[PDB]
Amino acid sequence: TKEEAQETRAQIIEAAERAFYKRGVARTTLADIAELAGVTRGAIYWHFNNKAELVQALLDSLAETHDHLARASESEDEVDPLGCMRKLLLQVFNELVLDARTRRINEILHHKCEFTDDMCEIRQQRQSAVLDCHKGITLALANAVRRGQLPGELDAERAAVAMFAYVDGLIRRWLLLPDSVDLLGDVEKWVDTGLDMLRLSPALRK
Amino acid sequence: KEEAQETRAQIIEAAERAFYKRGVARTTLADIAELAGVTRGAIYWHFNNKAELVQALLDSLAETHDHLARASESEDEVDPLGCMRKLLLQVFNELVLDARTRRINEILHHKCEFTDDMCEIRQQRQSAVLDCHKGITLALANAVRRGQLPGELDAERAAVAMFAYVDGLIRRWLLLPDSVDLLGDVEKWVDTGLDMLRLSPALRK
Repeated sequence: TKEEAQETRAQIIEAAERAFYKRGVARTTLADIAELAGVTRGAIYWHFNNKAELVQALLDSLAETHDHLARASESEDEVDPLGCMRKLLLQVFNELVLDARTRRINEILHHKCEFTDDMCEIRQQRQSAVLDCHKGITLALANAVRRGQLPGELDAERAAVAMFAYVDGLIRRWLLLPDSVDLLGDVEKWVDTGLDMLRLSPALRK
Repeated sequence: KEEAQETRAQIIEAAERAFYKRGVARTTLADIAELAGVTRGAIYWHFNNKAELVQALLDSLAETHDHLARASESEDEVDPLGCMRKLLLQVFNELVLDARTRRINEILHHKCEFTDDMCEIRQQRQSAVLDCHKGITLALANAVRRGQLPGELDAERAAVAMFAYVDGLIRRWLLLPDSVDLLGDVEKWVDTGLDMLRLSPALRK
């Protein structure tokens, strides 16, 4: 009845994430996710071609929550684009630490999903995603410079890589050793340590 | 006889090729033995399970940097901060240049799952990071003492920040080599990371 297909998909997705978190992506099959989703076998192949399409869905969903701050950080009309970036990072960290779903998915993508020459689509998927994410980050920086919020001579793309790298690295750290990083208690410091890298670093300028 | 030393080297060498090509999850020791041209008896002599083999590749990264790391960790070293810079340049150089080191980092980052069906994997990376962390913090506490980093700089946090950034950049470079002239701009990349520690108000107490 249409709501069926929609809820069945979410039912697959939510079970892909249980399976993947437990067994890793490499040895979990579509068929195993279907049996776990309590979904008639053949169903899973209507909603997802391979396992990679299913991992990509998990990764795309991570973007939903942050679309608004992200899209604001990227709008030239935006008044406080570095202000939106800041609140974006805050939120990314808050969700990471607060949201079981979000954390599970990051743990899957960071620590439970091999890139194989076998399943080439996985790596490629990640590449395209990190590249999209990079375009986004570079824009917002470009906006923050234009508004006089970042150094005028900042290298927008290098500062983006720098920034993504520190955020991506911190997330992985916290996922591996949670109790070494008060990610939530000290968010502001963590977000600011990084934004501090972007507006105060001489290396990062041209 | 220490001919054990050669066959062991050919197992490890073969484990890199197989884990790299096929990932850890579905590569068996019997798979690696074949590739290594050794017997399953031999491989299982040297390695009880894959988790020891992976641990082997992991452990091997440290060797090259031992001197430069011990240097920055020495309270008696005058330029602890310059040792850490030179150590990071070295870390980045080896990654770009050394097929081996690249393949191993690639295996660790992109090709090796933490599955509690193999919990030693995760537990063994936790240990190397917590160790690596005490080594970074010492390098920092020292450099703060020699008037190289702020006096009020939260050392343990700086250390996490430093590590995240490096780890983050290495992983970005493996995923997308052509967006990080890791080797041509290494100094810039290393210094972007120092600048953060030395210049960033947020990292202070």
